[PDB]
Amino acid sequence: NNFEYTLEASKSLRGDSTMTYLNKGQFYPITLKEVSKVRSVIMVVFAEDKSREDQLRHWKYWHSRQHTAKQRCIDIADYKESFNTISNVEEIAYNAISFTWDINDEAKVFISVNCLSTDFSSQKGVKGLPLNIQIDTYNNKPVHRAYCQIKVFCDKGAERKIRDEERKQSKRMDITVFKPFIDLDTQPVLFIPDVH
Amino acid sequence: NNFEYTLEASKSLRQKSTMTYLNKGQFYPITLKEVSSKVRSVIMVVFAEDKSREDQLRHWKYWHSRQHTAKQRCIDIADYKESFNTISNVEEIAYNAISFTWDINDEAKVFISVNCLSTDFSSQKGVKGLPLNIQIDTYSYNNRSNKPVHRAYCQIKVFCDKGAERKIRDEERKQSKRKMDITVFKPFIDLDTQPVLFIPDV
DNA sequence: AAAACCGGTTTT
DNA sequence: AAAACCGGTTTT
Repeated sequence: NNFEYTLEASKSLRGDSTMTYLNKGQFYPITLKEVSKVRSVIMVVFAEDKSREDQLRHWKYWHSRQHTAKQRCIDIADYKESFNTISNVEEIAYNAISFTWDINDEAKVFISVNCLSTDFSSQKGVKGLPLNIQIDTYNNKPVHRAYCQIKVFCDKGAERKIRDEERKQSKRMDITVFKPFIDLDTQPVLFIPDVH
Repeated sequence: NNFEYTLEASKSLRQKSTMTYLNKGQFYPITLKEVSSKVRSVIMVVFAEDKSREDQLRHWKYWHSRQHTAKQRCIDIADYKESFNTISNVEEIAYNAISFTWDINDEAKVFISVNCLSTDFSSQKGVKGLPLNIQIDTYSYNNRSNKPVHRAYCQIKVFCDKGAERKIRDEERKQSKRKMDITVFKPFIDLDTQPVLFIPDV
């Protein structure tokens, strides 16, 4: 039971960990593949600290400053070409989306992150928290687990960050493969859980 | 009856609308003198672009709400002995207003710090800061009429840390390639209008 | 102390 | 769509 998840967006160059830059509200194509209908859950969580006290503290802070209470941390596009490969789509939480797909057919979804990396601090001129796109694939534990470290920028910030990086070194590659996670028996924190 | 107020700090050196840059919490020397009798002057900090009392209080209340200390004042005067020599009856009538009495025949010097940033009025990130005004109303004892015989202001912007000096460098290096340190207060004709006061006291 | 970093914003 | 502007922050 081995899997390979793929995110297609602008990727950084060279940093020793995986890094991917995304735009707030912009949809990105995620690929699901294994080497029997299985259920996978795509989530957005923090990377540096996985303590439930601190993560929810951030989420609660972010949600309070949001203009819409209905606004979700993560969204999936209601595109028919996505709904062809998957179904039984359920939003179990504001930062979690669950759906069922088949192994024999490669699954494609479109995901957008609606929170900025800087929306967790009131400070001005600061870097901002790194985020993780975690996909759990579930027979009450996942057989496979992977994550993808990202940073979300306002407007078209993701493309600008690439330019600045390219001019740093001054003085295929658009594909990001999810990094597998060994720990399976730990539960990820969920912000405002639904569908009990 | 003519007056002259003086602020010694970093001067804009730009459009030639004089503008002066200050650091939050840093004291600056203000000079008060009359040219060709104890008089009372009030030094205040108010907004420049919009003077509606509803909006000014809206800004101040926003700033005050984000402050770590409720006792924190918009404007402060240094308890310096060389300052208390030229003035007296120092009273802080408001969080953004300080009143004191001085004599004409002796030049008055005080030390003032602004404890609010120009960007502390918006939650937004990466935007310009609001312009502020240092307004000095001078109420005469025999003239009374609850109105200043003279009025002047000084348009300023307050920067974090040593930001005021940095803004000068960027400005100095800009006009270098392409395109006195003393700032004199600009007099104001309208005297019978009342300045906005945040949390009035006394 | 001056200069570079950071990213939302604004300009072009 | 690619760079400049802005100012708090960090680095040197």
